[PDB]
Amino acid sequence: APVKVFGPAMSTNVARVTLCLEEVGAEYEVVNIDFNTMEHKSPEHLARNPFGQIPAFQDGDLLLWESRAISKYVLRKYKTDEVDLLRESNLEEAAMVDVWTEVDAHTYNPALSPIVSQCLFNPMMRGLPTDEKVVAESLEKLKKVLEVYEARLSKHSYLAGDFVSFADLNHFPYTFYFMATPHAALFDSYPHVKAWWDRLMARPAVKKIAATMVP
Amino acid sequence: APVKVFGPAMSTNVARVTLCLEEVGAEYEVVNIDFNTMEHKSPEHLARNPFGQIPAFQDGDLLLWESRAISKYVLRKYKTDEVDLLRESNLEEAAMVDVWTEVDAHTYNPALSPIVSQCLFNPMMRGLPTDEKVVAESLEKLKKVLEVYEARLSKHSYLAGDFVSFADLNHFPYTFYFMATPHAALFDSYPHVKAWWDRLMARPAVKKIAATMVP
Ligand SMILES: N[C@@H](CCC(=O)N[C@@H](CS)C(=O)NCC(=O)O)C(=O)O
Ligand SMILES: N[C@@H](CCC(=O)N[C@@H](CS)C(=O)NCC(=O)O)C(=O)O
Repeated sequence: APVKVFGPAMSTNVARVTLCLEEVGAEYEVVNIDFNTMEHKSPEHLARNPFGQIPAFQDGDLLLWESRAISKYVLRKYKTDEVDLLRESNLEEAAMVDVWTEVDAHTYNPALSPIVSQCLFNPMMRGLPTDEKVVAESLEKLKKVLEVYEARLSKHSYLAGDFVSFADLNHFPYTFYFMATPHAALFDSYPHVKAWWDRLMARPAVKKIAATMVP
Repeated sequence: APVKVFGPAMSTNVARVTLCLEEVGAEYEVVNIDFNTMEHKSPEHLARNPFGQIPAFQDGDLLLWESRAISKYVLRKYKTDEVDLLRESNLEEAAMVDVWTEVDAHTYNPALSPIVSQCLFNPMMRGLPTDEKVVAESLEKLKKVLEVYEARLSKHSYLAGDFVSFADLNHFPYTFYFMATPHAALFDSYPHVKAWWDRLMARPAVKKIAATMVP
C-alpha cells in the first residue's frame, strides 16, 4: 500500500510531510481537504485528527497528525543508508537536528510566518487587510534571527552540520512562501543563508514539492 | 563528568530537562542564570545559546539549547531497558510519543501557558496586571482541548499508549504552575485527565523536580 496525506497541497504543514515523502522515495497519495466547507472539522477528519486540523496521515490502519510527528515516522520508516535525515545512528548529530528543528518551530517560524500570513495568506486566501504593525515588527525580529542563521551557515553547509537533514527541510515550506512576498530580497543581505536556501531549492525532492505549492 | 543545565530551577523549560535527568538517573548540576541582570543575554551565555534564552545544557564539550532537543539527547543518552521513554525501538509507539509531544507544544501549551503567565508569572514575577480578556479566552480554549485529552486518557493510562513517556513528562512543568492558580479545580471536571495528572505527581522523579519549583 501507499500512505495517505490529508490536506490541500498548497498548505505548508502538508508540504513538510510531502517533501519528507519525496526525499525518502515513498509511495504516497494526497487527499484534499476543503477548508471552505469545514471538511477539517467534519467527523471523517476528526477520526484522523481529534483537533480538526490538517495535515493528517494514514499508513494503512495507523492514523497520525502533527506534521512534525508524521514527518519523523516517515523519516524512520523509509530510512536507507543513502538517506539518514534524523541521524539517530549518531547522538551528537541527532541533537543538532533536534536543536535546529526546535529553532524553526520556536524562533524562526514565529518571526517569519506572520509576514507570509499578512502579505500573502491574508488578502489572497482570507480576504483580510495587511497589518503594517505586525509586519514591521516580525521583520525586525527576523533580521536578528537571520544574524544567528548567517553565523551558523558560514561555519557549516547545513544547520545540523555538514549534512542536509530534517532541520533544513523544516525551514522550506514557510520560507518558500516568504520568497513569494516583496520581502524575499531580505535574504540578499544574508548571503550564507541565501546560498543555503539556493542549495535546498536545487534538490530534486524540493523542486517537486515547490511545483505543488501554487493557487 | 556530570552534565550542566543553565537557567533558574523555578523555570518551566529548565524543569522539562531536570525531570528528564531525574527519570533516567543522571549525574547533573544546575547553574543559575539571573534574568534580572541580563545574564541570559551576556556573552558567556550566548556561546551556549546564540538566541540568549534559557535553558542551555553542556555535556562536557557539547553545548545544547531548546529544552525539547536537550531532553531527547538526555533520553537517548542515559536510556536503559528499564527506562525507554521515546520508544524509538518501536516505530508506531515512537510516532504517538511525537504526536502528543507536538500536541503539547502546538495545542495544549498555547491554551494553558497564557493563564499561568497572567494569574501567576505576571504579578508575582514581572509585576504586570492580569488580562481578563486573554484569560477567559485561553480558558474556553483549554476546556475544549481537555475534551480531547479526556477521550484519550479514558482509552489509555498515558498519552502515547499504556506506558509513561516523553509525551507525558512534557505536560508536567506548565501544568504544575497551572495547578498553583485558582483555575486548578478546572481538572476536577476532567476526571480521567485528573487521574493521569495525580499519576504523574506520584512518580519519585516528579516529586523531586516539583520540590525545585518554588519562589
Ligand atoms: N502543529 C501542526 C499545525 C496545524 C495547523 O496549522 N493547522 C491548520 C492548518 S492550515 C488548520 O487546519 N487550522 C484550522 C483550525 O484548526 O481551525 C502541524 O505541525 O501540522
Ligand atoms: N523553546 C524554548 C523556550 C525558551 C524560552 O522560553 N525562553 C525564555 C525562558 S524564561 C527566555 O529566556 N526568554 C528571554 C528572552 O529571550 O528575552 C525551549 O524549549 O527551551
